[PDB]
Amino acid sequence: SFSCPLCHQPLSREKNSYICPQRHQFDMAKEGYVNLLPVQHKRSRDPGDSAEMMQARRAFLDAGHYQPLRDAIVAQLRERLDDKATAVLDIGCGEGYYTHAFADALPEITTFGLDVSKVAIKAAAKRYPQVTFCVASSHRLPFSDTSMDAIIRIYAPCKAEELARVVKPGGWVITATPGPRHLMELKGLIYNEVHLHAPHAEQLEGFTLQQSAELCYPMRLRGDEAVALLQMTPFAWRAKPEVWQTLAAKEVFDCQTDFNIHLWQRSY
Amino acid sequence: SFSCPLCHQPLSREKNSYICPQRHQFDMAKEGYVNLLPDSAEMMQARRAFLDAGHYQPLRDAIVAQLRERLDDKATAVLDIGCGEGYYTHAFADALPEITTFGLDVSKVAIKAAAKRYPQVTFCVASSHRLPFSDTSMDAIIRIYAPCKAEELARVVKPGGWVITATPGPRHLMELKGLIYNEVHLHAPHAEQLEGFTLQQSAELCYPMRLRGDEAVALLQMTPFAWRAKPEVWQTLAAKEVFDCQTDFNIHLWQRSY
Ligand SMILES: C[S@+](CC[C@H](N)C(=O)[O-])C[C@H]1O[C@@H](n2cnc3c(N)ncnc32)[C@H](O)[C@@H]1O
Ligand SMILES: C[S@+](CC[C@H](N)C(=O)[O-])C[C@H]1O[C@@H](n2cnc3c(N)ncnc32)[C@H](O)[C@@H]1O
Ligand SMILES: [Zn+2]
Ligand SMILES: [Zn+2]
Repeated sequence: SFSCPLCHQPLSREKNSYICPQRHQFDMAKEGYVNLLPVQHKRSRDPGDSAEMMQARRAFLDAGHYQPLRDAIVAQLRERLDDKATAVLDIGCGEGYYTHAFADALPEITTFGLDVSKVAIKAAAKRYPQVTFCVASSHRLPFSDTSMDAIIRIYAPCKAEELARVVKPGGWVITATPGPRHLMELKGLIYNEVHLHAPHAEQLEGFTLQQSAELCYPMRLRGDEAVALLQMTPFAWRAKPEVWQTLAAKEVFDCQTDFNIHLWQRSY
Repeated sequence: SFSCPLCHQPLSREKNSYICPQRHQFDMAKEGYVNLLPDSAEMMQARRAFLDAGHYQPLRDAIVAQLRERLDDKATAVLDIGCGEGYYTHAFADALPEITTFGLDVSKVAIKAAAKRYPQVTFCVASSHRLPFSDTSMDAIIRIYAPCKAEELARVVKPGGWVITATPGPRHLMELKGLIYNEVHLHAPHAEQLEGFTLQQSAELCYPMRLRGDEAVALLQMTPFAWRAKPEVWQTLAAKEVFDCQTDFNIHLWQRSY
């Protein structure tokens, strides 16, 4: 039920191509995703998130350190969605560590994983068949209005209007971002005085906060795992050698995680 | 000296904004920079950390020379392309106290930082695609590692004006890329040419550096080949208390035909 990245009209499908009323065709890569981006802009980049690191976030998550969060969302959905659900969408579905679990937990429905990392989507789509992965910029969702029963937003940004447009009325939106104390001990190894900042409750014109939770728990990280984790965080470069030397030789590093989950309904 | 990102016409500077005979709105932010626009912050920051540690001071030093040496009493304007957060621009601005030093970049976060830190430089945010200035207004345009069609170069530059570019030479950061390369081959970068301009001087500037693990990491974060670096390579380099690598800077002094 995609929309045309270009004319924004329903994408009708023929075998393995998507075509819109005005003859815009998008083919499916051999793996199964649907590229939906332009032809040659900014694709050329300044990564940070290229194959190397994707394999990291991935390899890190495959240790399930974050599974609690997935479990939380999965159950969250297993509950709100009724038996009249057709499909859910996962904005920012990276290589789909989280999404494939949602799908495996919602068989009767179609699971979509949108992300903007071609390299990521490729990896996802190849590993997880139970998900229809599409590759595009979510500044304007690649879906027809009122087409989704729920949308999962795990730390990936999005506009309110698009939420209102794509989500059926009575539908859901589930968002999860880091909480104040998320990964303190780590930030504790590199900052002058660690400033945790108290997040203001946000709002989605069009929805209703039906539940707000917090999920905090401690992780016993091994040397590598820690460094690995430090490696994929905004501050990584403030870590002076000493930090990495110790953090890496550390038998067990202790770090707590604090995620902030939300759950709104698309008003009827 | 600006030029409408809209009607491509002159710009009236009235108090804290600019407009033309077109009701086209472009105002001045609280920091002093102007946005004529129709990476992250941790890096603009990590970059500035590295640049301020003074490892590219030589480069800034030499370019300043070029300027002090070529512009005369009649100079007035001097645009810097890709000015980022002002690390080099301002240095010029000082050196040239009689002319106006403009600094441009497409990075608000970065521009803003400089706008706020370097007051002796009129900064603005826009693309390098079409220079935000009127024809033949600049007396010199500095272009350290920035892209810019030679046409805009020629159009905005007063005749007999100058263009100073700075780009990586054959050996630039060898050792770095030597860390993330099976084969150590990266042959002769050739012919940067500027139609409409006549090369007046070419210089190379190579000197060794003694970087600290994090400095190396930040530098690699500024490098085009970074995306190739494996994790083990990032962790390792970061752990090294002292990493050694050379610099290879090519500098061209182009003069605008009369
Ligand atoms: C709210 S937490 C933040 C994690 C990290 N500790 C940090 O400081 O940014 C969820 C993170 O998991 C990652 N994520 C979400 N979906 C993913 C996917 N499908 N594959 C790989 N990573 C994913 C994102 O980088 C996101 O920031
Ligand atoms: C002189 S450095 C050479 C380092 C280069 N990244 C390398 O591969 O070794 C050139 C880089 O610095 C940027 N630059 C010049 N001035 C800057 C400023 N004031 N703030 C941020 N970046 C700046 C250029 O646009 C370019 O990306
Ligand atoms: Zn179309
Ligand atoms: Zn105009």
